[PDB]
Amino acid sequence: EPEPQMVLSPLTSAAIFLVVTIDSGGEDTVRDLLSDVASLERAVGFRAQPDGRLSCVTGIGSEAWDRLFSGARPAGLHPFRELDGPVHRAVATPGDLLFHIRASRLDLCFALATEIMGRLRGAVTPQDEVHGFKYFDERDMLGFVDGTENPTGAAARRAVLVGAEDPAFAGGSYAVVQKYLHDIDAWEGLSVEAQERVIGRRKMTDVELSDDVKPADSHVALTSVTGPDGSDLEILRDNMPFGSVGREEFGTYFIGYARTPEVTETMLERMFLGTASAPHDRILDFSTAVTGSLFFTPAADFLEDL
Amino acid sequence: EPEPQMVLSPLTSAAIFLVVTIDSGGEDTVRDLLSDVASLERAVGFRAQPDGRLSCVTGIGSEAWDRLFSGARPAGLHPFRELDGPVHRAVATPGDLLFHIRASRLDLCFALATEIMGRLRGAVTPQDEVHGFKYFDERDMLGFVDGTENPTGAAARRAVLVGAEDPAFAGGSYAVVQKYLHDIDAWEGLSVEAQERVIGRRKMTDVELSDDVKPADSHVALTSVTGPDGSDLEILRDNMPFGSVGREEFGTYFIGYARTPEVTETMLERMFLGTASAPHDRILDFSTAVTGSLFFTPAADFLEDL
Amino acid sequence: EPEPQMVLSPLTSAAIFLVVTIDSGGEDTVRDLLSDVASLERAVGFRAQPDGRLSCVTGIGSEAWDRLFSGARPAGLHPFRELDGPVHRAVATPGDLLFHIRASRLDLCFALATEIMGRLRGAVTPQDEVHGFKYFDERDMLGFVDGTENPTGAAARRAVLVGAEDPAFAGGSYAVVQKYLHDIDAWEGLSVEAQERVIGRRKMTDVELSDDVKPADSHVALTSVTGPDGSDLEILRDNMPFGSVGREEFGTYFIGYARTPEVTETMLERMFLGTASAPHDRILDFSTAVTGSLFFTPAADFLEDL
Amino acid sequence: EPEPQMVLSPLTSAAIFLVVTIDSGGEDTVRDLLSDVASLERAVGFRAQPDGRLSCVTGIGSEAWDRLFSGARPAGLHPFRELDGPVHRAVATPGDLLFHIRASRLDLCFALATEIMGRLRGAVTPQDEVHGFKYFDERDMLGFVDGTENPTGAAARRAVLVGAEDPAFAGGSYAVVQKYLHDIDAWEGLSVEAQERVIGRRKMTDVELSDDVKPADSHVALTSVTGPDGSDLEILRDNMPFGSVGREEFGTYFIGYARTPEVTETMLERMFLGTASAPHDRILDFSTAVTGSLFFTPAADFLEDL
Amino acid sequence: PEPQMVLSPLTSAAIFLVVTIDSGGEDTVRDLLSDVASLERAVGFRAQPDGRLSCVTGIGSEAWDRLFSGARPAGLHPFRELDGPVHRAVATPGDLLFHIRASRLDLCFALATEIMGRLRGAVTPQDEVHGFKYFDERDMLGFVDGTENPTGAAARRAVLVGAEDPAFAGGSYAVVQKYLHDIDAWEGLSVEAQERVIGRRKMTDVELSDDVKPADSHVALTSVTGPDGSDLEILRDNMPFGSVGREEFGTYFIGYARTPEVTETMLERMFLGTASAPHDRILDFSTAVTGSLFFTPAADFLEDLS
Amino acid sequence: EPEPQMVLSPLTSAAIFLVVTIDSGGEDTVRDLLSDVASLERAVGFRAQPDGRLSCVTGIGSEAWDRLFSGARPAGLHPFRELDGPVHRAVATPGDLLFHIRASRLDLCFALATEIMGRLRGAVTPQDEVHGFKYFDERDMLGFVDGTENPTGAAARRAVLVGAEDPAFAGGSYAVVQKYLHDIDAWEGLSVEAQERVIGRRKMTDVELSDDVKPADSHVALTSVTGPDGSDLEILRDNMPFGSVGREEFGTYFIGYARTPEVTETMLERMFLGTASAPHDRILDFSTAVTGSLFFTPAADFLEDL
Ligand code: HEM
Ligand code: HEM
Ligand code: HEM
Ligand code: HEM
Repeated sequence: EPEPQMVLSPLTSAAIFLVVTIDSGGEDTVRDLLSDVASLERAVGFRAQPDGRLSCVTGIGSEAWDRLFSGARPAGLHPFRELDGPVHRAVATPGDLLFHIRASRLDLCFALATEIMGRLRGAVTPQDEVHGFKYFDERDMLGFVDGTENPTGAAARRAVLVGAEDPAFAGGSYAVVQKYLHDIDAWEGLSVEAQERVIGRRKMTDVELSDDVKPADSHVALTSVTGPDGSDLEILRDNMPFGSVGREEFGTYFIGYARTPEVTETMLERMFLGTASAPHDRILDFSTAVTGSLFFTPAADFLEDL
Repeated sequence: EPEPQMVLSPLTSAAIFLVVTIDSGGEDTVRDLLSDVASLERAVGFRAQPDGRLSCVTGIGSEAWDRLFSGARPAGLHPFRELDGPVHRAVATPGDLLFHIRASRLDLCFALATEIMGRLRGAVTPQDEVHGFKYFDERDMLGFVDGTENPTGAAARRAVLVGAEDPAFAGGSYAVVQKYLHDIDAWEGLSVEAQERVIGRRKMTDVELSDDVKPADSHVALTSVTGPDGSDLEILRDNMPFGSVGREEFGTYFIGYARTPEVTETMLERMFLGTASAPHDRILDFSTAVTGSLFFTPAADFLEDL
Repeated sequence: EPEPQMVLSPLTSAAIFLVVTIDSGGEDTVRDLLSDVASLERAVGFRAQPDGRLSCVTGIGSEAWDRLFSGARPAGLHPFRELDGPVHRAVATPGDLLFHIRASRLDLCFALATEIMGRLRGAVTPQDEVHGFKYFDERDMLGFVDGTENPTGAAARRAVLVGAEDPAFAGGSYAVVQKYLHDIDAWEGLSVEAQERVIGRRKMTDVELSDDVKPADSHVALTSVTGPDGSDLEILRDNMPFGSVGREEFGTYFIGYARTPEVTETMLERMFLGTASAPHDRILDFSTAVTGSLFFTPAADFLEDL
Repeated sequence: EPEPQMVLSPLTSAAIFLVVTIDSGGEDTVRDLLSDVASLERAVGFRAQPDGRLSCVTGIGSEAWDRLFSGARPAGLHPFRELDGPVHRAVATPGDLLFHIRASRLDLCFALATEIMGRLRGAVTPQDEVHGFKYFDERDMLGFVDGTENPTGAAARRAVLVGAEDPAFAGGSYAVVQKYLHDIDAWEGLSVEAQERVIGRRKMTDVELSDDVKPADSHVALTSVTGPDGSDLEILRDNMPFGSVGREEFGTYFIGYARTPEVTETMLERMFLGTASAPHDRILDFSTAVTGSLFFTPAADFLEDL
Repeated sequence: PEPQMVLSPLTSAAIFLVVTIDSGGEDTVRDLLSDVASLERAVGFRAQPDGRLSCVTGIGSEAWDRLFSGARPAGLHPFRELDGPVHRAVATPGDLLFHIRASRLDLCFALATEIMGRLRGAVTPQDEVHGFKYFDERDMLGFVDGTENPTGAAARRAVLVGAEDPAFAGGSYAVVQKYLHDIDAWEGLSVEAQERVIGRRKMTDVELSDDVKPADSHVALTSVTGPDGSDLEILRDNMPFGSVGREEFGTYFIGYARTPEVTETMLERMFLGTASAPHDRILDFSTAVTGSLFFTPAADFLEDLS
Repeated sequence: EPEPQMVLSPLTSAAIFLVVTIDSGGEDTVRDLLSDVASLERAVGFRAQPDGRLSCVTGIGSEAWDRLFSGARPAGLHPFRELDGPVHRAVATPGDLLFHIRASRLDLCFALATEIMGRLRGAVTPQDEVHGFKYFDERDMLGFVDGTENPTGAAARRAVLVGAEDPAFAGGSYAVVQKYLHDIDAWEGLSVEAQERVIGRRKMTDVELSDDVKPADSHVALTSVTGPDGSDLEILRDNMPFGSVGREEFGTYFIGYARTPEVTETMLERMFLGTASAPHDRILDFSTAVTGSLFFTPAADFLEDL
């Protein structure tokens, strides 16, 4: 009845992230593609069963939603909110549609992106394209294991999927994306122990620092948030490394899924604006966000029903 | 909760299909084998975990049911209905038991089949034995990706498993088998574009032709059927290639699972007898059915407790 | 609702079994460690996604429970009961905590064990440590496939997890461990046929001997038990081989999970004390138990909510 | 500098053996296929780099040689010699061309066999086609590890490749094929220890029996032959299991390569005709030859030069 | 003389880096060249045995004169621009080539990062391409690409400098060209028409017969026979690359040869044509946007530098 | 040409090191086993083709050589020379035979060791048995990638095989073994930067430290040796981690192969006794040798010919 898209699925060794804007007069072409995206994913993906693990998660931005559909909107859908901190800024950049494409091989991702874009040619303008790759033992460009504390099982379901709070849109999710570029030269000037105090975990072994030693402005400290009832508010991250050596571009493509954007936005506010105990997240002293967009990823049957 | 046999499990790289008839006075031997087939599957399969993926699905034909069992019969169980179209015919051939054996390796299939047939020696007569193999990127002998639109998840369960409409047999399914031989000489004389018009999908990329270009007598058009309620009727297919180059035998072994045989039967009727828009399915111009049988595959517990 | 530990997960190619006692005054250090074991499991295991398959099952013994926790006790928790047969004895040995660590590679097991033992230094005393390895096609040191008749799916859940009969501890299980050393010299003086009569299955093919020829004092005969309800009583076994060639140590590390210890204890009594028709299990003529301990493995959330 | 065909390559998981005779008028078609066979092998094989390991060895029989080529003949090429022993017979059957096709997957073998036979349609009559498969840990249908004592490295080159003794044909080899069908019922009536005596090695562990225990009519004893120079005479065997359970067809497809047919013929004589100390090879009491043919497999460059 | 890894096969990932040496950057580059093999080992050893990381370093003609004082490789000269009537092969700056391959992109990226870290401020990047395997060794035109590469001793003879230039024995010459394809134009051809452009069957990769193969097909024009009569061969490690948003669908051409004359002869035939052919038809769908020639010295040459 | 044992082959994921002494009177049994060790290796190893990678290198100590054999001895065969430094000592411990067993899986190593020791029972006394395992990305227990600068190709052959300097023993090698235990508590007290100064390489990335920063008492500095004629003296190391968590045993099993013990001894003297610039190798401040033995590993044909 409420079949979600593959928002709960694990990290893979390859990804493509595509973000586009819909041109004036391109809505009908988009709606037609949306109704077919599941068929296209199967068309390509079936060629590589059992090990291909191809998926595509399609998201739709707030303004786009109003152009495409009449009737109810998801309760939490709004444009990404720019955060202008005293030192660091989280920019909002244009994006109407997100395609988060994952597989165990880049070819599958590329083949599917080709089919999607082929259908949208002349109706959309590309805003961003990133080809992500796994880096060693699930490391990011800063050299730390990245994704460790993601929720799993029932916990992930509860953290990520819209439920009875917005019944018309149950099985959907909200995705926030941000493309970060790192200052690798600066970061490499820190000792490993200083890097560990920025993140909040040991570098090689990935063991969390004890509470008596973890700084209040470490990344793990600032992105740990408790809800009304003492429980952790969780998001599901599918961050991937990307880059270009000749351009000195060493990045993290951030994508986080959550059942309400309020959770992800709380984490961002703490990072960028800081708290009474932390000026800002120290990870931002080595990381610049160059995109920022929010999407709603509907249940799969919503897109079919078109 | 009734425990199904492995009728929902995916395609594998190797398969053995075995169809036998039960000789007069063979019933007791067969019943004792039926009660042991799961333990035989584990005895062989356990040797190859975790990657062996050995399974065996056992089906029983309509006439055999009546020789083996007193009491309730599955509601949809009848002999395969011969279809004598104007040009093409779907023959009915004898078969009392089906063993649908799958694994990631042929040795495991062969070892299990050996143990089964050793127990049935003198009680059964073999009618058909086919050793199927994966062909490139999930292709069939016509060079097309085959299996793409199979249901998955909840949809597959709904489509395949008997439920409350026949509660004594909940968790069962119906399998139809047909062995097809292809005229490869004739097929390979067609252009790719002509072959695509026969199937209804692009050959290399496996993308479905749009509705405005897809012929009414293409295979995909004829095997797409909407139910009374406008709901699509679905089957689960585990087709495998087979052949012998020296005898010019290039085959598709068709096996389709469904909650009721009426669904599969409607598809065959459309293919063999045609519609208002189509004389018959053009695939049949290059494919000849040489067997045809219908089996019920009971819930696993049913076999266990007999 | 309650999340079990990974007690239902399959065999892997590597394991570490670590049994320790809690030293006088070690209680608080152990409680802090128990609250963090899942975190540690993730810290190490995430590095090896997706194929590492690291898990850790943590068990607590009867005496230790009382030292660590106030309030309710699991209903079936008691010290391992020594069985002093006429010929063979099942010894009870000290053990307060069990860590059953599994992965597809030993390095992941060793890394996690290192992190747990580093946190427990000064608070526990090691009692046994075994590094298990897969031996050919899931064989044990006697040369027989080992694990074949383990329950799977729903039958496993039913057989292993505590439910509404003890609702405060639902999602838990009971583990019994015994380290066995084999007399391989004596074993290898037996013909294959004689070995088959000891075990109750064919050696190469792992097919069960038929009821006609299966000895009453065979291993499989004695460990096949039914309730007064008539159903099979099942346990889940994760036995691993281990050894040292220079010391002539050829071993089977037995670990069996069950929803109540009574099931496993019944099997042990049949083995060591025999039945009307069998003096004891013949496997014990070639196998000596040198440890014996019983643990409760709580639901995951019990440990966390510490 | 002559380039051999892939006669020194290892065993693979899948094989196809194809034997055909050349029809009246078929010689030109055959010579054109021979000139292209390496190019066909690449055409198919490159699709599955790095792991497909596709190869084709092409052999030519004695009578066919003379129909296809003028000028010199290989020194040792003659028709297979039938051996009519007092109990068992090594039969000779027709065969002009051999294709020995190997890969890690059957699809590659089948695709190459399809391209080959497509070229040859109307010029050849198929005599035999077998699809071989790996059986557990390099076992044959008798349950023994099969291939152990094959030569490797320098020793294999010396044993298999024609050298200065026949310089115009240096880089070639001689292949003897025999299809054997086994009496599995008779074989399984022997204890394992009796089977071990027949073969001359331990069944499970593959360790050779000591000289003190090994019978003179054991298979290993009879196929161990020393030359006049005290030199061990060696062949390279690529035999594969095959079968059909319904037909009770459990087979060994024997293929042995050697630098001269006299080595292989000596072994056959010892097996079928026996020695002073053994009437015949006991393996033949459970194994019946139903084909026998001898081929020369030229250097790769010889075929290309056509 | 130890060659660099120019004979090694295709891998699933590659990075191609081309840089120019800034005025005054010569000493830094010499230093790096002396260390490139130690960097390769430093990264590569981490992923033994399946990483397959390699780096081949090439030096252009102008750079050679700037870096070294002694003799020049006899064939070393700037890439020769070809201005054909319709199509042009452009010559673009490039002093150093790093051709980095592995089974995973992370290893490629890590090594590139270390190389470029050492060169920062001494070199200017000219081109960086991240190549990926596309299905069954296909290129962006949908054809299997690499089939007729030489192997074994033929590859060695075709690719490595020998006695004809003894001071440079073990070296090779690499030509690179980055090509972008007009996929829209290409996809408007029938498959049959595309086959006539290439000269091989699309799906099966079988060469067209010499009757059917057009004179202006790519295979016909790149098939070159020397005075001798024997085929002139090169070794190609072409990789796909692209960007879907930018409509960039590319083939990164790299071809290795013992003398540049061979590759240059093929280029002349393609762009300038022959008696029979105005130009290679593949160029109607393919534009070269880079063109550079490099000498890749023996490994000992680079190790022995100041 | 003498055929070496597998002394040049790469590191594997699993290893067993077995060191025994020969009891008085066990010489004949030992000689018989030495003549069979290659047959035993094949017997087990063939079961796991193609990926088992099982090998066994057999070494003989100086005192043992003189008990087993008569006639000429290898020129550099002597007992391990104890090194009594001011601070650190390298002990000499008994060992007459070494079996260095490697495979991709421990079961294969264990099965072969079982067969070898089965044959030697009652003739030998075990002295050491270590079961080594790969640790992450080729790391040792100190957390550094270990094996990076091993020689490969021709350089490896030159460094490790006896040649014309001792022609009767050409194709042999010398192995030195030392079992090291590490003081992990002390090591973990160092910053990563301080550990890098002890080793001489970067910890995560395995890049060698610059010659300006690399300390003179770093491990890499002291084990880098040039000969009188300017050549680098190299050894081939197949070190493996081992340990036991409950005993707080974290080790490195050192094994180095070289064509003369003089190279390995020179390295050891520099480490333990120091140089004009370094008191001793800083690695020894965290590593204690607990065994030390020297073996000659003869050419394979020497063993076979006994
Ligand atoms: C510059 C970009 C980023 C990098 C390189 C990065 C890296 C990391 C690393 C290494 C960890 C620790 C291991 C783990 O549990 O994944 C972590 C944890 C986490 N990150 Fe980030 N991160 C980035 C941006 C973000 C952003 C933008 C958010 C939220 C809006 C976020 C939310 C989190 C959360 C919730 C955790 C888990 C904290 C916990 O409960 O322990 N991260 N990240
Ligand atoms: C010496 C230690 C042991 C060895 C080497 C061993 C070996 C085996 C083998 C080879 C089988 C047959 C294949 C399979 O179903 O797993 C088996 C079955 C079994 N074993 Fe054991 N076992 C040992 C100890 C135990 C112990 C201590 C128990 C219980 C307390 C146990 C309970 C079982 C059960 C329940 C079965 C399945 C019987 C059936 O239902 O068919 N085993 N074991
Ligand atoms: C757009 C750029 C190119 C593409 C997509 C391309 C594609 C192909 C394909 C599909 C084949 C047939 C299969 C094979 O043998 O690899 C082929 C063959 C070949 N190509 Fe190209 N190629 C390109 C550029 C070049 C260039 C620039 C050269 C030489 C300077 C070249 C030399 C060859 C050679 C020598 C063969 C083998 C011909 C034979 O002996 O059958 N290619 N290429
Ligand atoms: C105590 C335990 C030992 C440890 C943990 C260890 C560890 C290491 C490490 C991490 C490296 C750097 C990476 C590489 O392998 O190239 C290295 C290099 C080396 N080690 Fe050791 N080692 C040990 C003992 C020894 C011994 C006893 C010797 C010689 C007798 C030795 C000889 C070498 C050599 C020759 C190199 C390469 C130096 C170079 O040319 O860069 N090691 N070792």
